[PDB]
Amino acid sequence: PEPQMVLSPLTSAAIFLVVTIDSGGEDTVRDLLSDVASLERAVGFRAQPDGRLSCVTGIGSEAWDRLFSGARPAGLHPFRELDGPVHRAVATPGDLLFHIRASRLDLCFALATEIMGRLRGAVTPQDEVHGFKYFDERDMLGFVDGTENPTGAAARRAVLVGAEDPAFAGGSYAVVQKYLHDIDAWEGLSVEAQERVIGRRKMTDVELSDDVKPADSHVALTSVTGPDGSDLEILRDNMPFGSVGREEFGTYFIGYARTPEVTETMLERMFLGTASAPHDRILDFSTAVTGSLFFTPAADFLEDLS
Amino acid sequence: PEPQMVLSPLTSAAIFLVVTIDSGGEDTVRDLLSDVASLERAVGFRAQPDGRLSCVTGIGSEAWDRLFSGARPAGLHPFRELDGPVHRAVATPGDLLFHIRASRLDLCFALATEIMGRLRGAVTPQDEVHGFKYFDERDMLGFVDGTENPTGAAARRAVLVGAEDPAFAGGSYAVVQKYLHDIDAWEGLSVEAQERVIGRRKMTDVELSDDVKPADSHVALTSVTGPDGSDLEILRDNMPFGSVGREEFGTYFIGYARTPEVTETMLERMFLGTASAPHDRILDFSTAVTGSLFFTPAADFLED
Amino acid sequence: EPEPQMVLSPLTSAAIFLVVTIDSGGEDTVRDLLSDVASLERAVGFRAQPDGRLSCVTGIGSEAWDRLFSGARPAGLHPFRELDGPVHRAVATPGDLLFHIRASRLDLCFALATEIMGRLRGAVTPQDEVHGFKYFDERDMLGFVDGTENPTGAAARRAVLVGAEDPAFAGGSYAVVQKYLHDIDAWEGLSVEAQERVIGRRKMTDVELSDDVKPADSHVALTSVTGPDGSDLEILRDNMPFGSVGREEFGTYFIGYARTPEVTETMLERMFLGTASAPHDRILDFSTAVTGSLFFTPAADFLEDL
Amino acid sequence: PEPQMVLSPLTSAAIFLVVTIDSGGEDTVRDLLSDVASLERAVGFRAQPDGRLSCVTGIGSEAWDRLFSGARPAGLHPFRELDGPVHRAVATPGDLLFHIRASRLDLCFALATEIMGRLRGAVTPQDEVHGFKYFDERDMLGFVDGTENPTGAAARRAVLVGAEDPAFAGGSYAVVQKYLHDIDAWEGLSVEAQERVIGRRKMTDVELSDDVKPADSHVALTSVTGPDGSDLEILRDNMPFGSVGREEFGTYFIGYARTPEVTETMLERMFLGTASAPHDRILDFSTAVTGSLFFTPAADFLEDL
Amino acid sequence: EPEPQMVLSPLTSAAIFLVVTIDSGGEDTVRDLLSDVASLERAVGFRAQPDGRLSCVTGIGSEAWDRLFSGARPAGLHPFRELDGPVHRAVATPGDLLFHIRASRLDLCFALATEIMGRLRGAVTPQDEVHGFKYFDERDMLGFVDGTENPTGAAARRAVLVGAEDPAFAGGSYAVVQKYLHDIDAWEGLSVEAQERVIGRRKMTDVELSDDVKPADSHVALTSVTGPDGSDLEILRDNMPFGSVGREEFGTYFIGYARTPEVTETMLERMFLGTASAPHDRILDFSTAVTGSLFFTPAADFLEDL
Amino acid sequence: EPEPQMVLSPLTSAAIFLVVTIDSGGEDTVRDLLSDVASLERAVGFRAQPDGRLSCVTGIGSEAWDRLFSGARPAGLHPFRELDGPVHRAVATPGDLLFHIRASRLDLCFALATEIMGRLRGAVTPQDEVHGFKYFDERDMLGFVDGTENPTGAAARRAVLVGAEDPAFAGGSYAVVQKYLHDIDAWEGLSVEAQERVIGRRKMTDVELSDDVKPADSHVALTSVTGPDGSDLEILRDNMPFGSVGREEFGTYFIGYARTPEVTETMLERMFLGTASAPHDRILDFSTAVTGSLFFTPAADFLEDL
Ligand code: HEM
Ligand code: HEM
Ligand code: HEM
Ligand code: HEM
Ligand code: HEM
Repeated sequence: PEPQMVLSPLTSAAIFLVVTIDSGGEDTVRDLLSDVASLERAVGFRAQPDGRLSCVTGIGSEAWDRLFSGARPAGLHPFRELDGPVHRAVATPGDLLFHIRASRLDLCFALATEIMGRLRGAVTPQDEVHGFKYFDERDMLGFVDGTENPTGAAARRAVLVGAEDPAFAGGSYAVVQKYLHDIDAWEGLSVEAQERVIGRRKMTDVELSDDVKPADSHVALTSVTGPDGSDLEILRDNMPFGSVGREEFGTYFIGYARTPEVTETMLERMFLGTASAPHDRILDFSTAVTGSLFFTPAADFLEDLS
Repeated sequence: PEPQMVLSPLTSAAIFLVVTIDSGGEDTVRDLLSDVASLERAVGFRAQPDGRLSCVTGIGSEAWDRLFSGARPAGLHPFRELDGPVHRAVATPGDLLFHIRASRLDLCFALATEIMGRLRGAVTPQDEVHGFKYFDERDMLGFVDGTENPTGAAARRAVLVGAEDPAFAGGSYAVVQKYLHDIDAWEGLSVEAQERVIGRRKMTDVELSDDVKPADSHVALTSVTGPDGSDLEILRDNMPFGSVGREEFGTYFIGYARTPEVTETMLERMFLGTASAPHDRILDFSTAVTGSLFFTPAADFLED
Repeated sequence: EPEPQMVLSPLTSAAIFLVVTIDSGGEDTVRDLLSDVASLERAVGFRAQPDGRLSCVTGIGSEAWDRLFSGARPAGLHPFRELDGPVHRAVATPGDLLFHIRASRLDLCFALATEIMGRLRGAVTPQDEVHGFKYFDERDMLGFVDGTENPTGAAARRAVLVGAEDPAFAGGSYAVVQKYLHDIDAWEGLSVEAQERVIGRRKMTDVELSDDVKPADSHVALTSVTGPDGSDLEILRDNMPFGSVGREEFGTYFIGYARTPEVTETMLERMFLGTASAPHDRILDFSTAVTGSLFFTPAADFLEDL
Repeated sequence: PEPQMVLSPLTSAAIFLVVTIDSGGEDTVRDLLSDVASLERAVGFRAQPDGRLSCVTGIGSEAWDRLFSGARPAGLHPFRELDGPVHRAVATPGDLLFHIRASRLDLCFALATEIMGRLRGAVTPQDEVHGFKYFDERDMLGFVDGTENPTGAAARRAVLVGAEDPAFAGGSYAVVQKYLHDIDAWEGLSVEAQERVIGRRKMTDVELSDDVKPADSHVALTSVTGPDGSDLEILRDNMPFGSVGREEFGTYFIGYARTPEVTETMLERMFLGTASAPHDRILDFSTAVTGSLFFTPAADFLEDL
Repeated sequence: EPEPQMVLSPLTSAAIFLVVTIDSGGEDTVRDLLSDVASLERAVGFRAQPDGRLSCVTGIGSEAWDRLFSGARPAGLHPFRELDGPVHRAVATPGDLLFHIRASRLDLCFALATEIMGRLRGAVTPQDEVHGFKYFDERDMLGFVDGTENPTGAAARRAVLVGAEDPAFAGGSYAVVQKYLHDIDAWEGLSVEAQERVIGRRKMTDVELSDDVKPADSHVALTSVTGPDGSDLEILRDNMPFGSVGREEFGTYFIGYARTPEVTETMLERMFLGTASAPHDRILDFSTAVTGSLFFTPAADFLEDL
Repeated sequence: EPEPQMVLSPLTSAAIFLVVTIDSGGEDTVRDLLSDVASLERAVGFRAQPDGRLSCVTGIGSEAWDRLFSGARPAGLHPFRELDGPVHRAVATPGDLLFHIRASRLDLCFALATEIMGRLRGAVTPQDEVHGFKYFDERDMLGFVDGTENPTGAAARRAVLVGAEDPAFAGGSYAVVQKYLHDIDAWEGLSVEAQERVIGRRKMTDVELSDDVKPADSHVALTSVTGPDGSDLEILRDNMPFGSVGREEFGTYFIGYARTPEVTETMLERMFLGTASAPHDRILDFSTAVTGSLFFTPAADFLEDL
């Protein structure tokens, strides 16, 4: 099975586009999905080797049933609202996800324009975020973001559907959440207190010792061992965004995994808490305003459609 | 006189910030003015030499009178609305301009964050535009944009206030206009019809010969000669922007000159027309939704 | 595992194409050089790594093969088949060895070509030498992006490498070369839209024309071929511009690789002889073929073991 | 099994650290080995993609028995001294090797600093070398260095333990030796004479033909064929080092192989010679002052401590 | 107030040299092209800035100047003087117009030479067209570093630009071109040390030989010249390798700018005719000149003011 | 207009600092070396351009100057003056010559230092050799951004280069060197906020502390000097980390250039001896000076003609 470009080289810009499919618009979308690889080539081929343009296309649970009449990926379902004592993870509408990445924003934008040109009249926009990484892989909170993502054989193992669902091998599951930060409150904490929130040193990105690492740190709560005691892993490509005039400072979260169960367990521990921790401390400075789940099929699945 | 970095190396990203100054906000504004070059260094230095971060700071006519006593720059006035027979150039409020450029959007955003943090509670934002150039210096209409800009000595002569206004030497004048395009209409033309609207070939960027160039093409209307037969020139750094979901496809125009009279003459020919040309044909596919005029002082003016 | 030559190279901005004939008695000298050409590639290119991307693909013609080797031949190896169309003609021209030398810069290409030719002096006569250069946005001298629909990854390997259908030669490939010259004055008299009707794709944005407007005699229409089982028959091209401004010579050096020459040959038949819906490829109304040769590129270990 | 970054992309800088483990030092060392991959990601993640920072950790024969219980790598023994008729390959103490590579020296230095801060009080330094390659892949003797290193599947076959030692599949063996050069004597040869020493042309890095190449040239002696005629290969990442004030000009040698017997056979041919060569002529300009052998486990083995 | 042409360019890895003669009646088409050549430079190169580094230096020969312009001539403009020495000669070959086109990539050079010759069709006849490439470590075809002792900065401007001695043509320069072909076979028969004695520098490290052991007939010794006041006389060279492996053509294109041709001419006289202590420059026993022409390269506003 | 040495350099990531004393009888050998150092700079550097960015700046001490030359002396040239403060002391150590060698790669620095030391063998005694490396984001050993407030452009020229006030030495500068050893254990024990109060800038963002909170004993406050008129007195710094992890040596090599040494000396006095508001520079509680010397770096042409 040939996968879509989930395991991409590092990129400094992205566009995330989420849409809903209007009544009667299904045949226009099917035609579009069968052409999306060919559009990615047309826009990116002339800009190699430095443009590094890729699009990952994802389909939600309700959209799947409208578009395809056969079998359904095993793990695919609507994003599941989490209502904890203090923090909530909302569910917002999303039928299609276009996760466009490149080494610059104009390549991302050219691709988006062609895609949405083909879809006009058949879809309704729900969200559009222009992302940009900091020059040292930092997010809006000032911390390095990405360090413990898996790489190589490890990332493929964690991210790509295999034997457990063989008609959908080479697919993945993506969860997306747009988070807005309370930057005034964050910058009133001392460096050392911010380090207890995250679980790693700020300037040098060293993990705090097991003896100092609080139970309600982000790193403690997103660390999960499986039945066999091996680490459970996902691949993130979080992107800063915002608008200085409106005081909007953001992290767009996106996590890929071979089954949503892994990403859903991490979210459960963040929002609902554990025996030792009420919730992830990062949520006292971060509000979720979207939540959607998408299956990203293998590339040949998309090509062989009508 | 040390100028601001009006004369910048080429940049692929930019943020344009326009704000109005709240009543009582005058002292906080003046304090940031005196620090803005120090902030520029602080953000930019550790990302050198590839970041190419600069900030150009401009001040409007009405704001100048509220900030400073003594002399006014001789050409500082509010943007003059143009009401043409078909097309119109609107004037819109603005007291300060921040023109921030770099090789990456994140550097721009960092600097804009620090400036705005210092101004909180003293200003009201009017416009914020994040621009990106396409990888071949093309604009939203598909044409190369920037080709005829002056360079070196010619650029300094065209852009920097000199001996005619000695107190303000090394300053310049900036005119901004945000345009929105009718991309549907534009893409309905043949390439050869588009060429005749701009005045140059699409793929090769060669100027159309004078026997073929229409009187109402953009290059024809914006070509202006002065008394001595010299070309009157400006320096532009137009930037694409937009949003695919709202069908917003724009060009942010910014033009620097040594006196606003040059830019204003070009604008009159475009919007009002001449004897041979009803108006700039680029306007049949471009609507202006802002318009403002600023003076960008010499750097040591700000330091003091 | 028979190691293939570098048929599947990363993107390169420079090439030398060298075609020679082997003189009476030159066989021995040629055999010794063939066994050394992988060492020479390492010697010249190592000290420019990692940016250099220096590779050499060596090719052997049908007549030469019989002169250098005894026993079994590749199943598909014959001389290039002249095509005599009602209007257009594909010529066959002499060539026993092909050196296809690529790199991120022309000096690496030239220095390898000097080592090779040094060793063969007295054994071989030059028939063609072409120094190619890519435009900065992957365009050809006709103004179009060139290479977009080439296969990549596993798809590329399947299309270009000999497998179980001829196991003794597994890991080889077949290369066809033609040098074309372009009548640029006649081309530049067409409107952009008329040019796009000849190729099959939009000029600036390299988007494929819709199946409703694509003419049957366009380039892209005639070089799209499906097999009996409905699979796409694909080749890998690395077309390079070349020329001389003084002599008004503006050219494309065509090179295509495939696992069997039947695929390339079917597409040349379509272009020069036409189908029921199309007299010939309209790209030939502005392009003249002046050379044409067919070569087998053996697996690397075949060459080493000499 | 996931190997360490033996098979690195080319790097222009490196730091070679060799230490011994003091009395009582075992626990501190085991704790650090469990964290080293995490430290390498910590230092290097924010400098990607240009940093190319990696760290290969090696453990010596005596140390292995102090640190771990149970099975031992089959090839793992202390470095074997060779006392030739003219030249000697010495053996010197070393328990742990850190091979730090990157595009720039500061990244190498930052990692070293975090590794050694954790080890302070547990270990004694034996050798610290800051290496820098010349901009055209040349060594201190002025020759391109690295040309015939295997690449790809060829390198994985030559370097990585597999089925012959299944408990330790994915590791490798490393020999290091520090050489000091006599540059004044080297530069007194003509280019042509130097070419005869090495076995390759100096400017063009083309190998001399088998008819010209002398029997005692470096390339001739370090070309070995197995039982089947097949070439025996090692991966090398030799690095220049020195100090202009003390007149120190060096090559730090480092060779990786699936079994030490390949590298040990090459050292025998160089220091003791053959029927047609007395010794490797490179050794008349090059003196070994350290020698140590180490096994570099698969990355998963370290993680699991 | 003088704006020079880009004689003092940054280092560039590609060049095209085009020398043409002006046909009878073509004077007016040439004048109109000279007035547009800066515009053409911008058209081609602007969209590849800042990495492209495209420039064109236009020069005009002595006989052509009197056909094209009326009034004053630059003081040192005369035809190249043939040098007939006892062994080696410097030929004088025809040439009305030079276009020295430089860039970081050959395609930018080609595009610009295409536009120029497109407007000159029917008015000029081509005499020479060379496509130069850099070796990665600034070497020439002889394997020595080429450019080391060129002036830079303030020294360069003083060495190259016409000033108050000829004030109507201030900002101009004088260019001398010679195409050389090398006898590579003979050169490579020398020992490295003997090659060093021909040039006067070490090969590998490019350190100048000390004044006691540097031969008097070494390249460096005969091109080192001191004035009446004892100060060095300098020129600015941008020599470029070129060649064709098939035809055994290994070359250096010599191009040297100076504020007055007397400086370049004294160098050539020393090389070809010799001194009391040197018969001729040893480099000439391995290098044959096949073209020789002299041009005046006006200030930039001189061309556009037409 | 004299030509300065390369005091105003583009940013470099590596450096070698070499400080030697001249042995009795060694004078002539040193003078010969001085007349060639620029030539050696070009020999080593030209083939690596333009990324190599190799430069060397040569300085001469007070006592060495009168041993080497007859006639005039630069007005501000004198031995480094010892500062014996109540707590901290700035030592004077011997040094006759300084080579400040910079490039993008340490190997280029080492190659140039090899040639220079090769020429001086037997006539000089080395006193200090340091190999420096800057961190990827322009930080120093203390983990702060180091260089921010250096003057650029014309202001740099005016600050650093001797002009009309000492006309025979115009285009010269003065260099003060101090090798510092840090107590990194003590440093890393401070919170980030307390380290910010030592330096007087934010650690992550490098924004200067506002004047109401900036301590009077911060490094930035003590090294901020206005002159008679109320103009800011500036120097040009190029400080370089160095060390050895095995011997626990973590250092900053200070070098500072200025047109007259009184500016550097005033800053040093405030650091070590304090003011009415501040006992000493707090950076010295974590920093110990183990070398100290002053040099004149004459104009390049002075060196040439000698
Ligand atoms: C406000 C939103 C978020 C921010 C700013 C954020 C930031 C970060 C940071 C700075 C780290 C440390 C360095 C590293 O990437 O390894 C990290 C680690 C991590 N984050 Fe997030 N995060 C966010 C949301 C989430 C969410 C919603 C999930 C899961 C559904 C998640 C999963 C993880 C995981 C798994 C790790 C790696 C921990 C480890 O194994 O060491 N994050 N996050
Ligand atoms: C409305 C959106 C605009 C777009 C998309 C646009 C685009 C262009 C393009 C594509 C060129 C040709 C290449 C070049 O020399 O840059 C050009 C030239 C020019 N534009 Fe615009 N332009 C716009 C607005 C303006 C306005 C408002 C003014 C003046 C006030 C201006 C003044 C000029 C000038 C002076 C030139 C140079 C003409 C010459 O002498 O060759 N443009 N512009
Ligand atoms: C004394 C310092 C050493 C220096 C300066 C040095 C230098 C070189 C040079 C220039 C080459 C030629 C190019 C190449 O890398 O292929 C080379 C090749 C080689 N060296 Fe060394 N070498 C040293 C020590 C060693 C040692 C100790 C060994 C082995 C124990 C060794 C094994 C090899 C191997 C196998 C090759 C490749 C030979 C081939 O197949 O052609 N070297 N060395
Ligand atoms: C076959 C043609 C040529 C080749 C391959 C060649 C090559 C070289 C080389 C390798 C150098 C030493 C490094 C450096 O560039 O400084 C050199 C220097 C020089 N060449 Fe040539 N050259 C040629 C023709 C010429 C001609 C025709 C002239 C003058 C008309 C010339 C003038 C110089 C000058 C002035 C130097 C600088 C000498 C000094 O002051 O150190 N060269 N050339
Ligand atoms: C241990 C030695 C040193 C270290 C680690 C160090 C580090 C720093 C840092 C981080 C800065 C702030 C950013 C900057 O503008 O570059 C700074 C500024 C400065 N340092 Fe140092 N420095 C050291 C010694 C010195 C010494 C010895 C002097 C003078 C004799 C000096 C003079 C300055 C000056 C003038 C500034 C700029 C102050 C301003 O105007 O903003 N420093 N240094």
